[PDB]
Amino acid sequence: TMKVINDPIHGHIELHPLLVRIIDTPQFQRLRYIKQLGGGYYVFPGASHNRFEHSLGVGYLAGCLVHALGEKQPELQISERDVLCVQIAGLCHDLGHGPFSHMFDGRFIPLARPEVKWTHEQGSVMMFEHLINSNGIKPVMEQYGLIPEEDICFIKEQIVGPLESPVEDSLWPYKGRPENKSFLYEIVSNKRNGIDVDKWDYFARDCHHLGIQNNFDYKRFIKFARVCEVDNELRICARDKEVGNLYDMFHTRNSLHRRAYQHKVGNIIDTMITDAFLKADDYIEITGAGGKKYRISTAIDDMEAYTKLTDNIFLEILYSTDPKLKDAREILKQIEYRNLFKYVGETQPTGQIKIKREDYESLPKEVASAKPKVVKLKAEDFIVDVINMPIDHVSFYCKTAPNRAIRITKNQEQLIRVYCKKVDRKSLYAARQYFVQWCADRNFT
Amino acid sequence: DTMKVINDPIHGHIELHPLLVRIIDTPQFQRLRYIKQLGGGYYVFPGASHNRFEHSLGVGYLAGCLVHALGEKQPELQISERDVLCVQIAGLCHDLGHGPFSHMFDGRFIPLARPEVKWTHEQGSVMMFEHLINSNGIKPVMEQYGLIPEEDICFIKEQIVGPLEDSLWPYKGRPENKSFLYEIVSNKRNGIDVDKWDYFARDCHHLGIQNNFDYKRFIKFARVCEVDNELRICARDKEVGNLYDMFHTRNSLHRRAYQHKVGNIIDTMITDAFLKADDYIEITGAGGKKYRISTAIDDMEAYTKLTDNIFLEILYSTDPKLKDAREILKQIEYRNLFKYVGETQPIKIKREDYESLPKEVASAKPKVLLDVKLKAEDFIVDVINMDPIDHVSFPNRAIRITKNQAEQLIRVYCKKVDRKSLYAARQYFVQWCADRNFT
Amino acid sequence: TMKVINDPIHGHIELHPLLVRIIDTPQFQRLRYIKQLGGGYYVFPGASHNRFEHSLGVGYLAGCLVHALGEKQPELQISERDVLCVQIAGLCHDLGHGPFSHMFDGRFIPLARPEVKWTHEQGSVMMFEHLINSNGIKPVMEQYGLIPEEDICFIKEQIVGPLESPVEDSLWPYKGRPENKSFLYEIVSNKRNGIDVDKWDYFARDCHHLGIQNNFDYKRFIKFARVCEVDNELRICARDKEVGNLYDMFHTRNSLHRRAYQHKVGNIIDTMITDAFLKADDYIEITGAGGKKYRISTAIDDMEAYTKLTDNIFLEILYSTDPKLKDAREILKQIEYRNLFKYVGETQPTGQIKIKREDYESLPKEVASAKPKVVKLKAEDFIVDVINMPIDHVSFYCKTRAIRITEQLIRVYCKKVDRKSLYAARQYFVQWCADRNFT
Amino acid sequence: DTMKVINDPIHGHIELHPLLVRIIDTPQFQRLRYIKQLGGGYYVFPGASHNRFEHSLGVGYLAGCLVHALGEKQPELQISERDVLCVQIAGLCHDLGHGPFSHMFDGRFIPLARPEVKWTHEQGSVMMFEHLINSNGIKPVMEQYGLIPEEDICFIKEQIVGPLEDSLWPYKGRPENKSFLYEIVSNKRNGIDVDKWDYFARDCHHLGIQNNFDYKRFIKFARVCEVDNELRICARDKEVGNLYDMFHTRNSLHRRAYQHKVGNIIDTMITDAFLKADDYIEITGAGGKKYRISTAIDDMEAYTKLTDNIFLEILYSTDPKLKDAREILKQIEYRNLFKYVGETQPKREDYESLPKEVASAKPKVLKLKAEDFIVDVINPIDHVSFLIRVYCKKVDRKSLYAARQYFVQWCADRNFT
RNA sequence: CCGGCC
RNA sequence: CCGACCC
Ligand SMILES: [Fe+3]
Ligand SMILES: [Fe+3]
Repeated sequence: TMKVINDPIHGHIELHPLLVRIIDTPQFQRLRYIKQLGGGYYVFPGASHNRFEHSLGVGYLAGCLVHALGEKQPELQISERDVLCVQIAGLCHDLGHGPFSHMFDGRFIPLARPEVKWTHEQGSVMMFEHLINSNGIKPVMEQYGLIPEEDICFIKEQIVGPLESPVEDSLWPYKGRPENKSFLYEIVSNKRNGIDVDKWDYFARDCHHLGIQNNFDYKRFIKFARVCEVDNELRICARDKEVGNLYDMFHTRNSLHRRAYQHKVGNIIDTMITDAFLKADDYIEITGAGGKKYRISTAIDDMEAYTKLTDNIFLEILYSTDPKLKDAREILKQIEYRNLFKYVGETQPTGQIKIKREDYESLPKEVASAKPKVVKLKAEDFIVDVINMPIDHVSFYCKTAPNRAIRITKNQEQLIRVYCKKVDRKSLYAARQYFVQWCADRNFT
Repeated sequence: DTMKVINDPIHGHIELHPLLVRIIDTPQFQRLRYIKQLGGGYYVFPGASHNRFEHSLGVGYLAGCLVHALGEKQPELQISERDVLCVQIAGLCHDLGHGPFSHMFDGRFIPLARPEVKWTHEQGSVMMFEHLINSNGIKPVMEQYGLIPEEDICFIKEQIVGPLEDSLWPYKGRPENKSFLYEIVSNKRNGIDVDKWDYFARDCHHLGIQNNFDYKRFIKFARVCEVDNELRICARDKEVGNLYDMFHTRNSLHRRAYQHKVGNIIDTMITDAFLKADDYIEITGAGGKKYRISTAIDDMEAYTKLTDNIFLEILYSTDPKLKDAREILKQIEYRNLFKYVGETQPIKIKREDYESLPKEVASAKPKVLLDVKLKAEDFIVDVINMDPIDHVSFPNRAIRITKNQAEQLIRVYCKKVDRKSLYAARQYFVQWCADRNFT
Repeated sequence: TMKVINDPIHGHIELHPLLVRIIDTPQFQRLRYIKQLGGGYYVFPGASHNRFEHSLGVGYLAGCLVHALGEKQPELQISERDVLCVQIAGLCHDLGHGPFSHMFDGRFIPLARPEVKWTHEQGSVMMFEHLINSNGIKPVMEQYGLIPEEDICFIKEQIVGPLESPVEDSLWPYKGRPENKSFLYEIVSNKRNGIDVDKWDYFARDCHHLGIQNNFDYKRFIKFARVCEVDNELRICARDKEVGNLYDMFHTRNSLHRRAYQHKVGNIIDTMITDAFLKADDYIEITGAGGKKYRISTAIDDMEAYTKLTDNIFLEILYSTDPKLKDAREILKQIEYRNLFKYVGETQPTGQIKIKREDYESLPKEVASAKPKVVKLKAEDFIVDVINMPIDHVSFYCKTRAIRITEQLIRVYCKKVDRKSLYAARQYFVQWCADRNFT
Repeated sequence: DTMKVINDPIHGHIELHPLLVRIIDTPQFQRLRYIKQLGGGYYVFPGASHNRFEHSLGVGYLAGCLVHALGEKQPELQISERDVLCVQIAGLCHDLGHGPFSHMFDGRFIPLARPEVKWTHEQGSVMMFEHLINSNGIKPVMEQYGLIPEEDICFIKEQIVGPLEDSLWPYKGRPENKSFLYEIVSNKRNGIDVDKWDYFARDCHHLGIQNNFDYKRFIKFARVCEVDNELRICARDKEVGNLYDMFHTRNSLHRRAYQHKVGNIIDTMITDAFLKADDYIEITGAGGKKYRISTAIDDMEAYTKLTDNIFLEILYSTDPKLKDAREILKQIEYRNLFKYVGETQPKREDYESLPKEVASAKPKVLKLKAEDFIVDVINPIDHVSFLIRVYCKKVDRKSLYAARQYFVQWCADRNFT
């Protein structure tokens, strides 16, 4: 058979029934109610896109890029099973994300359970394993040509990376897929070369749903790629006559990152929503496997509970009558009545990074908030927003050149902000005083 | 204060006066953030996830632009501030009363569950606006900026709903001199209005429909003339071509919105699930009152807290009674969807006895001629009547030179998708069509 | 006075009365009858664009680029005296092109007068000087704030460069403007960075008239350009987020110069037109001032005669019944019946370049073409077309002072027979390759 | 031989049959390379430098595509390769009769020069095609590739102009059952043809105007049906908006380009130059006869060399007799043009003496008037789906108001207001 | 304004 | 595969 899904950004995205069966399942539709770009919802009016369009675009792009590379280089005779595994990994382009999208593994789960080491690529891999084990797809994976012993290892390594921690520079620590298909591990999720379909898809989707000028045209980049050996190792490389397209892509990436993903009021609302969701973690719970009340913070330990972790929790604070949920609803109401936290002051740290994960960030900030730097009163619960998170690409090899044409490498960490809302004018003066104190205190920022 | 500005993908920068901001900054208006215009179409159309907040902002912007263009083009209208504020407030209501899942709630859900209650979203918008004004103290601000609530609010409600009440000016908020301002946003007569234009533009932007319509030119070329006997806002320029392609795209995406096959079944399933879950989810009102799922329309204080979230309130529900109901929602998350048993074409139907339409369907589908078994309540019949181009186009008269040139499907989707029952369903559909009235 | 010109590429081109006075002269309408691609029209049916629109576009682009630099960087004191002066330099950057553009000085003049060195930039300078002295342009130059004694020298240096040859590396060899305006010599005629308005405009025009994809957009480059000091001097630099745009521009340049300016049949037709002019050089007289009869080749020595030397001469040979022009006319007729000189072979030797300009090129090629390279007989009527005519030199700003980040093709042509000519062409290509420094 | 391909900015690749190539690569067809499409409109639109050569190639391509699509779609019409080649040849040779500056030569010049002869450029196209066939030896090739000259040539000529001669099928090139092939290229009745599509597309390409009509879709949705009594080509699908946009494009092109005031003034000045230089320009025809500019239409040997070059051949002329003519050309060099004197609304040969009546009314208004009188009047629907301009020769600023008043008085007195 | 449709 | 070479 053959299914096809219409998406506005990548047009017609064609899928095969294994990919659909993984896709059209309860543990992916949860994404339909978690916005990919969360904190702009009350800042950028049009940025209401959900994870569905982002995942669809990533799947379409990965399929096109792996189908072009193999018709324009039919010397290795790759197998459909590998592409299916890569597509499964790609459909986890943002899968692990929970409420408020990237916040869940960005600023929610690490902030609430500081001792827990969890990342959303590993979470996506585990959720995919749960989907396989619950939805009964493995027998039909072996029926329709996939071997879990090697295909599952390949897909898991594509999704997460090096599963183990072997320390050997002159070795390939990836036994999931044989090196005769090494280039296949730079198509769906690559963090070193930077040629990944995810960035393309989410740049195009964010531009389409925000009305910003996106010039990049991935069709030419996909259509002009071949596998070439660079330095005793094989990498997928594009042609010389595309460097302007990738410059446009990089400028689109930077424009999207600096307009939205670090917006002032966007980050302020992100911080307020994240704090309100976090502070109610234990007493507004969902039930997982075995009926255990494994709360939102602890829901990372089980996938059955982790399924029901969506943006609804936000609303579940806004429309709740319980006395314990009072504070959350109150704060949300102050968000609705335009009593937002107005923000003033910014810095960037140069002294390596913080010691703790996020706990000590607030306490030192509150401490340094007060100082005798020449209004009245004083406070301690004032916010501290810490955001942590020229194409440097050498995959320009030419197909005609067997192992050359690198074009001489194409020729050539945290932002902290404050917010004071004591009074109409008193808050501005207090914010200036605190900005002075914190600046003189933030490790000589 | 002064103008605020909000960026939208459709109309770019939308500049609003302080009164419009005060209207926008309300819980009863920010509730619209979780109301998708295309609603259920999301489960079959990926990108159509826009919300009612931008739709309201866009309708307010379009109405302000229209009134400003009319004022600049025709100084003889003598536009004042009361008209501008009232028109903006009425414009920002282009879906104001819409509840959970918008047109699904009143087009298919509320009328199906309890046919005895009159539910139209314009009256709900009027009640919600009244609650907003009363709670938020809007009347003092309206006095503060010079507009008169006693007539502007009545005019806004009439524009939101229609006739205020002997075929002599049913609207009692404005005299006969402002005969064109009442069709800037709603325009129940002609069928082309700023609400439809703006939401067409936004739907085509977020759905992949190719919209060739340029609304700015139409706005810039508006003058007030006489059509038959009274004043009517007529398009000064000859935009017949543009509006031809406009109605083409309108039919394209209007019929795209009324989805077929998968979309219709998904919508019906969602509705039926809400109807089953009505008893197992409670909504709190004002004064401690608890109104059931369907009866929450009678109080605007409680209706302010009615958004799509009720959907989620079943998806996160654990009370045992809703169990079955929750499963039906699950039935659209996973791909085990039911197939539709056909469609047919036909006034004989109103807001009464529609809830028994499947029963008559059950009269023909079960126990059909030469048919054995396969009989149940599988009928989930859908009636979508709801509410060339044949455009009506409704300094000294005689210039309005007009140029030269129904029932929806009887769709009964079978709740049970059994493969064995497929042949029985085909036979039942043939018998039903050839028996009742249709083909 | 304020003129506006509609161009397909640049839209509305605004000009001021000095530019109009220069334009509406006999020595500019001469450009209107000279093909941009002389031998490209007999290959591309759309390439009928003339040098007139190209000059208009180049002048407009130069004016825009010098007008932006001074509004977004008002430290170099750019005045109305400078913008018009530049625009004039751009508008006359090709004023001296002869019949069939680059052919006239590319292959004709070296064949006709090998002892005289001629380039169409010198022709532009001489034609502009004649225009100034004859059309009374000095009074209106002085009327609109210009000093002809220095402005004419500045424009002439803009067209060609250093009028004199001073022996000093560390010197400013221009008498037009001091080094405080060095950037002004990087707008119309650039030899190092390759970013000049001339190339932009003629690339855009060739793309419009050849159906090629034009990715470069000069509007963004203009809007994001500033003057920056690189090596003790001022140079025009773009923004960092434009390197893809300039890569697209360079690839457009390469594609245009490998499709059209190196086209096989285009160059063959260029050679045929050149031969027809040569055979008719002695029998065609043009009369200037004083009745003096200057031939086609010698008309470069008088501008009054050189004005009336356009592409019409081609037709003036074709529609001629004079027996002495017979041979020339014959060749032109062979162009119409498409009896072109068939060509086989294209080699480039590694032994530097050709010694003479055009005379010794033909004779040695024909002579060496015959050898016992393992048909029969021999001939000497074989032409030899030798055409001579990567992003590091382009500098751009780094952020918001910033600095930069971190040749002879020879072809032949034999038109003997369908098979004999091919064999002889292969034999001659073998012989020339084995003889011309083991080419 | 083999199929040829020509690159055009409008239609991309244009594939031609070898017979079409043999027809094209002839002097009487390559003559179109030096005849401007818009003609005098070029001196008003610097980008409109396209010629009739690419227009003819494009019209041939469009007609071939349309006929091939009709043949493939509906086999009951029994369209063969002979019909396709004949339609293509009629497409390529539908404007061979155009003279210098295209429509100016017969719309403005011929009626003044020779009012006793009725001359339309379609007849010139027919005569030029006949001369092309006879001189270039096309008939052996037409016989070689399956065409039958005795009737195929008559069919092509009929497609160019129409009936050579009881209201019963006047055409004699093909039977009455193929009544739709006669309106693919010319289409005098319906008014939509490949010629109009191609020259609209090219005008919009070279003028900056927007082109909304996609001809490929219309071709792909074309079927032959019956409206009243006979077979007629029509758009089977409802491309009504596309056709309305095409007609809007037609109206815009006609209003802006073909009716520009300065364009008409340029045409009038070139026309006056030709009328003055008629007696003193000799063109060698066939048999050594010398045909004037006006009398070169009677012999195709002289008419082959009658192109826009004669313009330049007056501009650079040194004979004293041509002096006056050259001087009038000199005016365009300095943009000295006739000024506007007003507009008014109501055969070209009868209007040859028009200015005299203008001199009858402009003089002694409520000779200088005769001198300044340069009057050049130059004066969806039925589709199956699913003004006077007296250019003022005297450009005197003081006399401008008097000339305007005289023209107004003349118009408001004689027959108009 | 004689190469604008403001 | 001489008005193209890969649109
Ligand atoms: Fe140039
Ligand atoms: Fe024509």
